[PDB]
Amino acid sequence: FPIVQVVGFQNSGKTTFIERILEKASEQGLNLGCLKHHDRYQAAGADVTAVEGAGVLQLTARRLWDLTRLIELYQFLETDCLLIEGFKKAPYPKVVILSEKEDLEALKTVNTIAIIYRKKEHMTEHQGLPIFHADDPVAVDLVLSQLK
Amino acid sequence: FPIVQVVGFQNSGKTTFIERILEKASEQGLNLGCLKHHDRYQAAGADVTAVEGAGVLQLTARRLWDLTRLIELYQFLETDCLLIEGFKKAPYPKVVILSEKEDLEALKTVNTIAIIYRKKEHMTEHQGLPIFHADDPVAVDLVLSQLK
Repeated sequence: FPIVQVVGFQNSGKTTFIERILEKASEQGLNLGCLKHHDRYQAAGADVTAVEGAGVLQLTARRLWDLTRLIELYQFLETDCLLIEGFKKAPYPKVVILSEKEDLEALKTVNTIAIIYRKKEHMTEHQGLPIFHADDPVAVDLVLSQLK
Repeated sequence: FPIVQVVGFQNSGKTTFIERILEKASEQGLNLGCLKHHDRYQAAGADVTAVEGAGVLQLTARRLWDLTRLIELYQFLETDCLLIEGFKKAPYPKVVILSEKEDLEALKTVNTIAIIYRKKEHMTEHQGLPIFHADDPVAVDLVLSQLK
């Protein structure tokens, strides 16, 4: 069940990058979920509430969620794979967006498979993985190949 | 996995009735879901998308939903039971809200366990089940006992 993450400080270009990836996954018919780390007065009493109609479910669920259970949920709704924005702490392969060379420090994490710096001229050469410009299409293609 | 439905034309008092039921289920610690028959530009490309943070999941999922699969979903998120607004066509026990005596005709369905007429003085006596006024607490208590 392939998984790639996107991690980066606020205003790095994360949701544009993700957007580009999801658009290109539609074409290709790839069946890919998206998860972002961050009925009305029904909720003002209950825990798991939802609306459904014409093939779309809108669901709100108050649980003690961790990433593992969220991934099981995605497996249950029968997606092929998963794009995650955030959960830096998770073990899954991830693409790191840097606004500044000194972003990579506070973004402490494993299984980094690429870096999108955001202001390219700043890039001290970094061992062990490929480096792209933010608008480089290979970088969105790199993510899709890992998602299969 | 106990199930009760609430069915009735628009503006019968359905969501107030449900509200009353859910409030009283909170007290009692009953663990009960709610389902109503009827990330943003992430959706503008993908099918299953979500946001999670501080223990609440907000999920949107484009599938060919039918009631059976929605109930499995509720079983997976580990609710004890389920309150449904709508799906008149489903087999589950249901409470019917009538605004007018002639509402019961177009509301064609099985497994009706009670009627809440809404303008009580109109009630032709109806065989085979109990009859309440809209604000009768026994009627919300009747639903809770069936939910256990």
